[PDB]
Amino acid sequence: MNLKQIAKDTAKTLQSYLTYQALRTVLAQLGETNPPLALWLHNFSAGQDGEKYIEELFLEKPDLALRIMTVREHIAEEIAEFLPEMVVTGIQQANMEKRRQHLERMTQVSLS
Amino acid sequence: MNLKQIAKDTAKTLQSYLTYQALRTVLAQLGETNPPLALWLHNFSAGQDGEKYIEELFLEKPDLALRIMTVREHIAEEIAEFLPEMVVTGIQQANMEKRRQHLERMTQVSLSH
Repeated sequence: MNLKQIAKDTAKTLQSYLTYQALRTVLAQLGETNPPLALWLHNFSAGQDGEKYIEELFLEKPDLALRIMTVREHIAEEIAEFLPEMVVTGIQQANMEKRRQHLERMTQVSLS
Repeated sequence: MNLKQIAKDTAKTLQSYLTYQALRTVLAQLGETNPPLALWLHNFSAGQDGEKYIEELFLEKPDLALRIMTVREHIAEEIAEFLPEMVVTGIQQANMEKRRQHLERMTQVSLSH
């Protein structure tokens, strides 16, 4: 169990997923503002490890890459502080749904 | 935009990823003390929303689902507190290296002769 490699890989996976989220937000925002570019961006994007995506966008439309950069970072800065509790308590509760499900099934059988 | 959904969906993805990562380390803790079980687990596993994965393992080998449950929770406990800084600063750096790459290129072009 390489706890330090797991953390690295998790952080990476999260940066990439938030770039993804930054990508749909701007897609939306550009659906209402400049639908020709919005379609282009829809068109451009399919396939994204978040860093490789942005690097590719930067060559085509720099100002557009900057904007994904701004959003992914504004999103991260807003949600980050909640991640630990959500995930630790989320796993703990979900761990517990399963044991309680198993106990009901067990109790439904034995007591019927 | 919908920050509340984004946080929920991020958490859920994270939670799924850590289950996946829990699987890898038990898969390898057994790789030692039981290759039949290991291969069984390996075979069963290919194809992975982490809660649906565990609910399915629970019907075949409850004790093995419980072990994944325990390892997933342990991993999260250990790494969770670092994640906020790692993501916020990882993005800020990667953002910044992207501006510096662009500057250095501009610099390479305007100044080279």
